[PDB]
Amino acid sequence: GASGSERLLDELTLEGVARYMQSERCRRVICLVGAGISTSAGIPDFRSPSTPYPEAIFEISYFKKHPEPFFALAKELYPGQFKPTICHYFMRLLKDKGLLLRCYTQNIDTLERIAGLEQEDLVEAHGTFYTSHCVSASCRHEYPLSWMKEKIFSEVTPKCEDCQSLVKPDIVFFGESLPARFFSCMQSDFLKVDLLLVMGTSLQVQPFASLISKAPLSTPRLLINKEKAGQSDPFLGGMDFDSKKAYRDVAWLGECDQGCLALAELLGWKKELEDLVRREHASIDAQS
Ligand SMILES: Cc1cc(C)nc(SCC(=O)Nc2cccc(COc3cccc(NC(=O)c4cnn(C)c4)c3)c2)n1
Ligand SMILES: [Zn+2]
Repeated sequence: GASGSERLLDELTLEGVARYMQSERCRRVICLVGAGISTSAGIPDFRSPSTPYPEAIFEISYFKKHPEPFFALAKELYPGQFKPTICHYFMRLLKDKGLLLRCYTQNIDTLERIAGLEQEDLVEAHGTFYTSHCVSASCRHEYPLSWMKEKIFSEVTPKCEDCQSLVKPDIVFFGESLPARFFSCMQSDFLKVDLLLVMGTSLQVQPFASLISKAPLSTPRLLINKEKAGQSDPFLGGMDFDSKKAYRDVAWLGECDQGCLALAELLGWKKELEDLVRREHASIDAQS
């Protein structure tokens, strides 16, 4: 139930969340993540202002007629390295610890995959650069990012080797529906969740943001983010961190990496997280 029933967290703190996680009551964790978890990897949040019309470059209709702008922008914005953050590897540890039900991400940078989350673990709600497809319905040939990368840097508009149609990265352009997988997984996963871990998202983009309202009423929800988010808009279920009726929502405010480190430390996972990150970062740095 809500604030009227006995709550699962013994206190509304990171410390309370850690005790809950290591209790028998917490078995399945859903992570909801956004651009905030990749900024420390040197991937800007293109929605953060600090990072025909400008909106045309993401519209599917305009893209299919005039793809050159998008791919030009793709070359400029292409990350120089793909080194996932502490936050990403924290989710890998959740997976290793047998706690990860699913990671729903708004990001298209593939860092979840690089950090060791598998396709089954992931719902890429806004799509991904990881794969691309020929746009012709009768073909739909799939191309890997290695192939798409070469096209982007060579400044060759990617065309299908089978039919010479345009090849589009599997990101959701404006005008496109979210993937069916998003809705199918949402329907099953939120029946099963013991803990929501919301990291690096302001929960302002729909329908992704509405996911927090899909949790059972008893399910604790931990926000790790630079700013509080998810609270109902006074003008326009929602997060309640601070009222007298607060019973399950906890906000840890700071960088996602530092919050995840703090949580790992409480869990006795800090050494494991340190070792995993330094090993994987070393491996990525040593790619030849
Ligand atoms: C080029 C590249 C390659 C790889 C592997 N990673 C990157 S990450 C860096 C970067 O910013 N890459 C990059 C390059 C171009 C555009 C965008 C982001 O802007 C877009 C583009 C297309 C669609 C959308 N749409 C949505 O997000 C959406 C749609 N519906 N809803 C509800 C939301 C946004 C990001 N970049
Ligand atoms: Zn084709």
